Amino acid sequence: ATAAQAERTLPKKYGGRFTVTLIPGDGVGKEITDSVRTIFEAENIPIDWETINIKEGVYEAVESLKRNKIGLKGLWHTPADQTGHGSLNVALRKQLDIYANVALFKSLKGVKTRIPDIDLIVIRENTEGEFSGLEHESVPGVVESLKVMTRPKTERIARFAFDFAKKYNRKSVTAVHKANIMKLGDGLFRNIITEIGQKEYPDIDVSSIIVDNASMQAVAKPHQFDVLVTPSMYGTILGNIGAALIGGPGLVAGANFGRDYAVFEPGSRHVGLDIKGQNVANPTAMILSSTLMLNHLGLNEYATRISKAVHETIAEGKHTTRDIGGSSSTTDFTNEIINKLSTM
Amino acid sequence: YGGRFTVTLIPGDGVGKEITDSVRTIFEAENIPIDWETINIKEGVYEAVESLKRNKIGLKGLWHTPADQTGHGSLNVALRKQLDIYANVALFKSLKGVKTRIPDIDLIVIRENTEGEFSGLEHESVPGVVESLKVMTRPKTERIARFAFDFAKKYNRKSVTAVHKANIMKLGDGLFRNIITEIGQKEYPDIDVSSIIVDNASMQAVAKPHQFDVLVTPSMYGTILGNIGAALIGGPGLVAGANFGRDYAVFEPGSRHVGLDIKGQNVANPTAMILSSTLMLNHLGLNEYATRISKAVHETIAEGKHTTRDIGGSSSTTDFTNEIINKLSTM
Amino acid sequence: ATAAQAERTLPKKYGGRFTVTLIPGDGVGKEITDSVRTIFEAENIPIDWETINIKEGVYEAVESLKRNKIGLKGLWHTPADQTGHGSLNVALRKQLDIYANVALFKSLKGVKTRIPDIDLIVIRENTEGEFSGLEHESVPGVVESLKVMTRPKTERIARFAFDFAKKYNRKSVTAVHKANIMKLGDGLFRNIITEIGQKEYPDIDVSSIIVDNASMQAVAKPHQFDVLVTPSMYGTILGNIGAALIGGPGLVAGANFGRDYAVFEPGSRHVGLDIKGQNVANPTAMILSSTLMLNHLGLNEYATRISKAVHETIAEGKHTTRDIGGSSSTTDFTNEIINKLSTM
Repeated sequence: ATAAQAERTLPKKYGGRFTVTLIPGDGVGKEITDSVRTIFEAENIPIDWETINIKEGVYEAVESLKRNKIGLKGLWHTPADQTGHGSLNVALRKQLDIYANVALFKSLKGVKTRIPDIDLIVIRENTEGEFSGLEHESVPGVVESLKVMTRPKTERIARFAFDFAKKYNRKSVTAVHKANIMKLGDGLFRNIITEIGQKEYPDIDVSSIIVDNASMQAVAKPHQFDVLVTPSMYGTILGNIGAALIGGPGLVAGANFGRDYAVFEPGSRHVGLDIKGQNVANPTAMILSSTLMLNHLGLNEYATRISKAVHETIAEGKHTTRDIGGSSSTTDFTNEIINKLSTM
Repeated sequence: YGGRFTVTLIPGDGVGKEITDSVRTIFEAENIPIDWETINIKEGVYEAVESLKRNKIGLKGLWHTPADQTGHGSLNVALRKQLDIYANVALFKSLKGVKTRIPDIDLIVIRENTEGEFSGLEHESVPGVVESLKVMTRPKTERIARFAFDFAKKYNRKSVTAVHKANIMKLGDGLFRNIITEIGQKEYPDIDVSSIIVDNASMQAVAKPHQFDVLVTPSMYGTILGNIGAALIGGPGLVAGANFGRDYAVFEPGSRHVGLDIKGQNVANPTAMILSSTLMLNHLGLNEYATRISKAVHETIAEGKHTTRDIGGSSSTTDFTNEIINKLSTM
Repeated sequence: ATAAQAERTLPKKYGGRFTVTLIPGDGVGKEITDSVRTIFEAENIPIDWETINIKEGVYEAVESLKRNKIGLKGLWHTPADQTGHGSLNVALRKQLDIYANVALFKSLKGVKTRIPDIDLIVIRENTEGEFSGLEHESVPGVVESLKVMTRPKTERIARFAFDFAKKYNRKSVTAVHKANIMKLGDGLFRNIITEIGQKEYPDIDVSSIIVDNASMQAVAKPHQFDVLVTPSMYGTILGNIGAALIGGPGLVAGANFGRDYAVFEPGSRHVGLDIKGQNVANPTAMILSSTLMLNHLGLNEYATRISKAVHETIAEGKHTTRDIGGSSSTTDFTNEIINKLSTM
């Protein structure tokens, strides 16, 4: 007999103060996270960071998130060499079965973009597909990479997508696939999605689109899309199209969901290795997905707040950071937010 | 910063009313952006609860509890049980300007508030035969166990020890000792988990206290080790305390004595109240203030005379407060 | 992965043949079970008995049922002395969390009863209440028996009862209690039942009745009752009232349900120690609850069948067994069933 005190599946909390996991990670990670810290204590938000740093201590990230249930992170770096270690961004997700990635591509007022007024969401599956990481070399020079697609993992993401679309009043959900060629793999994906968007979630418009043609429409006529559901790879691709469409990787909020845990990271997924320590970086991405996390753990008075802050800051011409067309540093941009914030 | 916060104030019985006031004065003299919603009371312990449910945070003294048969019952525990503020933290750290028999002592006692021998279930079967039922449950126990470790991790405490009597109450205290050590091994592996039998713990505490770091106990053993610790460092007037639930937090003295006998005499020592008052600031994020006004009282009492009666001084609550506000006005 | 091949949770079955557990148990148990065996192979029913016999090997009964999921049993005997072992009828149920007992009190055509045309069901909770078996002697001569009642176990039986009433088109469900005296214990029981018969199962008539007054109506005016839900003790009491009302313990079908397992036994719960080996016993009880088991594991063409057999047999005067008013032996009664059956 165990209900009211079974809370032990909820986000670490004591006397109102959450304990959230913080994983700065590589590249502009460390700076872009700090921006959030500063805006957080300057707004005196009741959360305490348990913050971790790292080769295989990706264990300690997992173990932490398992205690706290909630996390805020940047991106880790990834070797391309043969004796390199392997994502460990995916490791984190796979080990926590945080199977759903949401990226938010909504254009911002003070930013010059080639096609304006754009609002689309890309939900991708995190643990499966071409990210299954099964590969072998039969004879020298011949390599097979196995791409797994399973009904259970696919029904899961399918429902998450529709549930998400319902919750945030999204009218259309489109499955991106290559089912005309990989008739079993992507086929299964396209069916299961359209199949369970018809017998459940009948209020929502379900459709399919072939990944290559999807890529073309996305670049040429993006307004026709609302929500896109994709397997691991197509989501990286459509993701980056969307990232560009709205200004760049610095403006994209992101979040990852499992059944028990939730980890919030930038929606664009770029490390910024080249500009590490230069204080040139743009924290809009990190902050905005940071607000997504507040809405999640129920705060969101703060979230509604500090999002308007950054939204207005960047719409308001100069004082904005390098990549948007300004000349301010990460430091300066942060402080304009905390400033605008101090007068609300 | 910018904005105001509304904290609950429950002065309570005994030196409560004076010891709270000390904090009020130090607070407005430091112009701290908090407004007290202050309540006074037989069964309006309801209004305390209802208040804390709105404000989420509170600062309180102790209420008095009868020992007679038709007396009302703690209602210090009632407050906690009704808010499920299940975790009590008491901080026994010796202070510079205070003569103690064993010096340089720093230990913490975390006790469970809602269960154990404080479950208040008892009956008289036939006349002259009384049974008091002591409840111990896995859920409430896993909860406190994690709170303790989480706490130890957060405040860089290396050792956590479970106090029990599991050799005799093999199911009750047994369950407690297991669940603690059990989940200090598969989670929180960085921390040193151990057990100690309550009676032997009591002996070490009095004779060789430095061997302890953090102690986790059920309701009763915490009252006992608590008072050992209280004595060890000077007295009930030097001990900061706090109570935690998932949603609420109520800060009170860590020693838990009413001081009924010296009510209204202005002889009382507010170190306890103030220091746990600083705990509350750190909590609601202020803590520039906290870091501040703690150094104030710490230095004040280290600095010989002008300190209050029980520490070895001759000053009144009033005078001690003003030395703090004075030292504070020069920072 | 999972779904199709999985199903390690249905009843043991190999190429069309169920493997059911058989626990003859004490008293007329051994004879009354045999009656069923004979009628079963004479009807060539595709089930194979795994049959067990036994002081603490009540373990082996549990372990068996955990494999097969389904069982058919008589009653074991229980000591009244102080160093006696303890029910182990309840042990079986508690260890399998077969928490729901159903007894079927429906009068039979060829049987003289004081009040005729009677059809009521008694559902009792098996694992809790006064069957919780917690007791201690504080000082010599003073004994406390603790009676546990918990919301979870109670919500469970409450829904089982309503679900059952809905499934078998029963219109009324009544909670038997002593809530006027044991305001917490039986109080909780009465509330939880009526409470969740109002916000779920609104089509069914929920009501309460005090156990003593229930006992009086049951004996004097039983037709007013439809389904009765009770804690462990009141169910033993109302049970035996119902048993008498319809003829005796030999006419009552019974079944026990848990979430995963199901054990079928006589609904009246008497061992018949005194007439063991005399071949005088009446197997109607055993057989009828045996038919309940068939309906369960889906057979039930057989069940519908072999129930009509025994129903007609006993309605048809002589050739019926001793306790109903006949002069036939268990053996003879069985063979009349198998005979009537051979001509259907």
